[PDB]
Amino acid sequence: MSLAFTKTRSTIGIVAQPVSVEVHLSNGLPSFTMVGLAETAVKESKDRVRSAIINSQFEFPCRKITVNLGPANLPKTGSGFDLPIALGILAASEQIPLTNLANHEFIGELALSGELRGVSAIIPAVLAAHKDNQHLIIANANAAEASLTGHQKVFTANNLREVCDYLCQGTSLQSLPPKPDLLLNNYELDWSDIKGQQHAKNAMVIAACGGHSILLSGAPGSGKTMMAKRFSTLLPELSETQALECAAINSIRGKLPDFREWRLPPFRAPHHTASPVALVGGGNPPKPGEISLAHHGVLFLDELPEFNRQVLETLREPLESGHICISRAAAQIEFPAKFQLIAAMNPCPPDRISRYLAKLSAPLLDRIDMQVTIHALSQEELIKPNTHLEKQSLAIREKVTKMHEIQMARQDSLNANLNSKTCEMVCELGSEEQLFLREVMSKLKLSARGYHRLLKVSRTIADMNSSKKVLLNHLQQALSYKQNLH
Amino acid sequence: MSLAFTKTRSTIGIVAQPVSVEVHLSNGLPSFTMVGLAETAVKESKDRVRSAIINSQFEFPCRKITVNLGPANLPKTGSGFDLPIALGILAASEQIPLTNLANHEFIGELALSGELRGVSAIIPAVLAAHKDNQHLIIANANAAEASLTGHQKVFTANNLREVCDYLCQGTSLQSLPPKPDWSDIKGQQHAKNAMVIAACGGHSILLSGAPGSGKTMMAKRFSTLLPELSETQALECAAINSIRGKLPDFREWRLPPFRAPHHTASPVALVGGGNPPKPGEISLAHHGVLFLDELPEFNRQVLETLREPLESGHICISRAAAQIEFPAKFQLIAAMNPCPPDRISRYLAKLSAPLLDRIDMQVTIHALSQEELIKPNTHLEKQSLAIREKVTKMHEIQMARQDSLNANLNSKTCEMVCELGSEEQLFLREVMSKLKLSARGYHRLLKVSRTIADMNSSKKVLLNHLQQALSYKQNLH
Amino acid sequence: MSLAFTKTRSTIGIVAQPVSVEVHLSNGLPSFTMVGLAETAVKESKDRVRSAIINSQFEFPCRKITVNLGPANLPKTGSGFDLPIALGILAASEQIPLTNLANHEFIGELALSGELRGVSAIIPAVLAAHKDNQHLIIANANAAEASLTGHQKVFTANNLREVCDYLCQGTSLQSLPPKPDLLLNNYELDWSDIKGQQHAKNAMVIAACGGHSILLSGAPGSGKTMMAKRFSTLLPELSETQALECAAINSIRGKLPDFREWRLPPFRAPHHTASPVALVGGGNPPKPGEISLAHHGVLFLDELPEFNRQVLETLREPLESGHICISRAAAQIEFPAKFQLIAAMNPCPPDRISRYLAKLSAPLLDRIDMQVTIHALSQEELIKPNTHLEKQSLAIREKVTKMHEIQMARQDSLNANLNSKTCEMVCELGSEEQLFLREVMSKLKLSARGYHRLLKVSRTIADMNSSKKVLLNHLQQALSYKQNLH
Amino acid sequence: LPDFREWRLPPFRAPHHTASPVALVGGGNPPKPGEISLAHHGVLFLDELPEFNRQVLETLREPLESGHICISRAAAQIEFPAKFQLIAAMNPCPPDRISRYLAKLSAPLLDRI
Ligand SMILES: Nc1ncnc2c1ncn2[C@@H]1O[C@H](COP(=O)(O)OP(=O)(O)NP(=O)(O)O)[C@@H](O)[C@H]1O
Repeated sequence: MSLAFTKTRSTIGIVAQPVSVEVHLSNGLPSFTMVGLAETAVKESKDRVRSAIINSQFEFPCRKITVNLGPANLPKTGSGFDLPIALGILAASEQIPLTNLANHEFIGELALSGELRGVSAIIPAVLAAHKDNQHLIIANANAAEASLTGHQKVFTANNLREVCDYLCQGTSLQSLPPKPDLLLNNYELDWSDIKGQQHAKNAMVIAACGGHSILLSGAPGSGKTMMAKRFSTLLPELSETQALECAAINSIRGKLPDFREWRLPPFRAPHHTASPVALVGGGNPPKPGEISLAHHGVLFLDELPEFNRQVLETLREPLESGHICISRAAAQIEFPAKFQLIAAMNPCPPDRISRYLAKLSAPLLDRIDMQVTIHALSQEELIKPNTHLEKQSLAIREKVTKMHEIQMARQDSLNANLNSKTCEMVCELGSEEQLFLREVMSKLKLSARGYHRLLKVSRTIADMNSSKKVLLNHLQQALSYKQNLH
Repeated sequence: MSLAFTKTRSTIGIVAQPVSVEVHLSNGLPSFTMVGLAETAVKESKDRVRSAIINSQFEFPCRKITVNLGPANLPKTGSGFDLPIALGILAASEQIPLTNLANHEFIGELALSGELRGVSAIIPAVLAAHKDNQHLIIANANAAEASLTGHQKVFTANNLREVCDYLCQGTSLQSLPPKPDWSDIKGQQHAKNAMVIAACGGHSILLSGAPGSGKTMMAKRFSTLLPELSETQALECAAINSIRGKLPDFREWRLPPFRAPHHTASPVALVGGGNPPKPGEISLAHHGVLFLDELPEFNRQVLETLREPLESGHICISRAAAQIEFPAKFQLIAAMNPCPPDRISRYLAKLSAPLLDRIDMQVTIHALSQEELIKPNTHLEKQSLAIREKVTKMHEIQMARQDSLNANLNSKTCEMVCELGSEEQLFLREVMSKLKLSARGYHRLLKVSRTIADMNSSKKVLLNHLQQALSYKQNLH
Repeated sequence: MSLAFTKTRSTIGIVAQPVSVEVHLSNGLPSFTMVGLAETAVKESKDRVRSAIINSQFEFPCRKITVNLGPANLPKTGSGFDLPIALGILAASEQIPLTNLANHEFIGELALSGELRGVSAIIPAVLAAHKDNQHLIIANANAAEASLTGHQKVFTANNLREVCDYLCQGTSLQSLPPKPDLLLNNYELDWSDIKGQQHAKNAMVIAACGGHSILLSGAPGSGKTMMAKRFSTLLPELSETQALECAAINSIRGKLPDFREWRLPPFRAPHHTASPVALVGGGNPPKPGEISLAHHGVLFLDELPEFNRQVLETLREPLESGHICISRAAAQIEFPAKFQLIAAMNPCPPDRISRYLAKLSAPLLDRIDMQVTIHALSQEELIKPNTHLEKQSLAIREKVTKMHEIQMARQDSLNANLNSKTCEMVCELGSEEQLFLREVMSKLKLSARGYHRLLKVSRTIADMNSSKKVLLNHLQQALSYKQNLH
Repeated sequence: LPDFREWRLPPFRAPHHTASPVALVGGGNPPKPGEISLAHHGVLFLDELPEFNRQVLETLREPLESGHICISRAAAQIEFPAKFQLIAAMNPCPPDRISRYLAKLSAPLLDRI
């Protein structure tokens, strides 16, 4: 009397639902029955698994094989269930040490020969396996795709016999390949570049250290895009989970989604024309928009006012929710879309000014926390090279990490996501600072949101100098990052 | 003799219809036949049940097994029938004494090892079992979801052998494990003043004003003004939640739900549900608050359907051969924009049908002045609790007068309760001369006046109360 | 060992995905259990292969047979699997030396006499076999269709016994037909048919030069569809890299009589009623829509306002990327649709004008680059006959080839495919040009997208004028092709 | 059956203008009496008459005159009694737009009112 239990994943989409494979060997006539809403693609696993076991010089039981793909309420649309089933059968026949199986998760499609074949949609599987801290074994054909995850806890095999010998004799199998070291280091940006615009640089630094969204404004060719691409270097390095989640969102796009290196916080910048289906959602099938590839990264609304107002209105959903459900029909998918927003606008040179600025999305413009002006450096100043830049990016990055730790000490929310109650409770806002606020806002006719965003920015620059309490100088300097338009 | 009975439950919508699985062992060549309308997930239970019985060291009968899970006309879809069928087979073979399972219900799907596995959407079955005064044995994995009832007799087990020993020798199963703001809105004055009596009287309210001025903030705050849900109401809310497969919060099941649907307004997601039906956004707000953010942006059709449950408390939806109620009692809140001519005329023409006209109350929000915006939160004295006590006593007196709130008063009842003495009648005609309110406008004015009259703890309505009530009217312009 | 492999090709859409046929012999009771998603083979091929093997005097195995058709997640429908399965069975029974199959593909269906029959849709298999550098053996009847590819290493046997002899004895089996030649002669249509429409002709020619999308407007009967019908002859001749792709796309629908016009670009002009499924994508196993036939070619859409809005919404994806990636929610098919788009419309017949203009698709108009108003011919111009027979179409085609060759000697895209930044750095645009362009943009409310479109048209016309840089004269000339609607 | 006390009171029905032809009249695949049939021996109320679609109003003629509706599944024909009394409501709105608005009213249902 014996039975075996084996674990695998069904990749119905971004999520990887855990699935338990169970085999029981009755002493009845040698049938092979499958339960658990097995589709045709998997209900036909019988003969292929049988031949794979036979052709690997194992013994196929002459007994009533019963297979259960739990849970029974969800259909098994995947195809990689074959290797878990074969391993379960071999374990039930006591040809394998059952003790080792408890810690391992298996995915694999086997040809009739017993050699493995690579299934599709493996990135969500490895993400889920890592989050569950399970040793994952997959077909060698998917090692190239698995490599971009940067794991050290995933193993690949060429044939079922190799998996059996790793289980028994500990052959350790072929691990996934080396690091993608074939790249240009420092992302060719690092920091300490951009010779001019000192004020814009430290404004960007404080925005990065916090979580504030910042809108750039200036003349063409003076800045914007350069600072935007440089910003990605200041954000702290992604943990394993964030990198794997970015890989999962990239993977559903199909193919090898992009061999543009990895593990850095993604920068996305859709063109202002684009489309509502490409920026957000997936339309008829479940796909993530560019808003979602920016998850744990930066979304750059390059030339903001040319965007469609409806898309900008939609953008307000996940920026606060953290995900944007796509209620297409009869079902929906989450697709997390939390990102550090950055925007760029051109002031242009009468009625024309209002007629142009009327296209600005007021709800999104009000949500954007920071604004700074970019001056042109003129053709005369660009001739002189960088002249001893003395790269210092690591200090600023560690400052970012320490600042985020300081935020987490109070609450998980960064200063940009603070509500009014928590914001007011955090800034001690002494008597003199209160009088200063009343004076300056008597001077400047701000609204409620303008007042609260000012408080949040002031608190951020207060944390810039390790001050438990805000001071008048902090608010005075933070005041320079507001007063939209003219 | 070789016949057995076992009660269980099947879920279709909110109601957990009773199901009697019946096992008869014949004497012919062994076979496993199942009868009664069953989705293939149910007729696939043969192998799971056989393996579970075998691996639990019982004896699987070598006889004709006929399983009837009646009634025959009701289709069975749930995966939970594995445990009832296993217990029926064990009882029919007399391995388990029959008398022990008389007043019990079994729910759970079986893995091959005989371990019980958690099924989805269990809570309605728990409620039905409690109502029918039956013991309910469930898989251990469902203990977390069933924990939001505090009920006894809900003993849960990990594997089949535990249940077998419990029935045979009485070994105790595991009991179910025990259970684990209005502030700010600076200086808004009139808006919160109106919203307080709106909560008191269950009235629907429409807020007008510029966006980004506290409308959503106050709407979210409105949730804690309502009283805590009773035990039955909280249980029903947990039941409707359990259909969509989540109960991750705790500490909050007693508070009324709050939902803010998006203006995209996909019909099948906002209301009702396709396939085996699922609760919509409207039904998730049961006993709670439904906030129609940006009312004019909604399409006509969804709100036209929504008018019916607003007046009836339920939204009937049906497949070809079914009929589902899906209770949807909720409180309505909506928002609109005053606009800065023909453009404003078409804007107000584009409003969402005569659903706005039967909204009970309306209030115009004005932007905060700067000085109250300065005022630090040194005025943080609690205010939610006292207003909740007011509201609780208010529902108490309103229910004592009649079995409904002032919002749900029928035509004759409101005129019978709102006495409107000669002094008040002498006034109403002059404002019916300054204005041209419809019959329903007059009636909702009367309901609001009655609510305010209660607010002053008055047995009768007075002229001052009607004058105060008149301010919270005059929808649009 | 009772194991054999046999590679082959199957196609959905244009791509001919590789498929590995696997045959395993077992000692159990005689049966033919085919596995892998098969719609016709699973129930028809297992019968034909038996008779084909028997009647060719081979020994059919008196043993259990399991046949695995490659990737299990990919549904397969081509009938030509009979020959691969038969050869797999023969190799598994060691009546054929399995070592010789290492570098070959097989395609064809077997009659009961062992004779091969011509399979449908052979061309994509030939293309895939060549690019994979694989010897391809096909039915004799398919020689005429495969011949247009002209590739070596292709053999067309008559019967299974001939293939067995070639594998065992290496006899020269069959060379390909002797490469039918085109010797292109147009002999039809020609640009000379367009009497009197000087402006429309020059606009049409420079639109061909720049690959721009062009919209025709004006009174009916001015020659709208005639312009489109004659446009195709001005495009450059398709190379084999393009001609083979177009032939593969066309063969998917049915028949292929192109031969002499086989290298000319194709032209489609669907009527506005149509149906979305026939015009784009298709049911059944995926079939190509009316859009995909215009690949590498031209698509004409007269009566644009009368199209149902679904078509005009969906056309954005292929018009941008050259592919549609249509999906059935089970799989997605790329279905390339690289084309040049020509539109035609009547500019309105009161608020009826407002409704008529509102029914226009802005997302399609947004990248409609060229617009020209065509009047009805004048009477005195209509009096004159043709009076000359110079076939100027060839000269215009030569001009188009020259312009496209120079553009490809520049960056890898034509003016039409240039983005904003590439369009910026391509054109010199001295100070006088910039200031005059700013002045004209002040005089009429063109957007930045219209600004870039005008710059693209100006670059095209300047290149046509043999000018090294864009001048103010070229901007003045290009301005006439704008001001859509009154 | 909410019955035994109020059953003898003649039925009342008020279908919404959205509804569905298959549920308002007859029933798909397994036959089931439509919402028109429930008003039998009672009153059927049609608020906002013009907003109904043409096909349903065309089919309304058959039960009004014959007292019954026959639904055909092409395998057999099934009769559902539909003798009822009809009450309708409509309203004009602010020009010749009034003329085209009233033109939407179904001609052969209106003359049977
Ligand atoms: N009276 C007030 N007291 C305190 N904070 C307020 C008040 N009015 C507005 N706010 C602030 O305004 C923000 C929320 O405004 P609110 O308009 O309710 O949300 P919203 O998302 O902007 N609704 P919408 O305009 O549709 O986007 C929060 O930062 C609140 O702190």
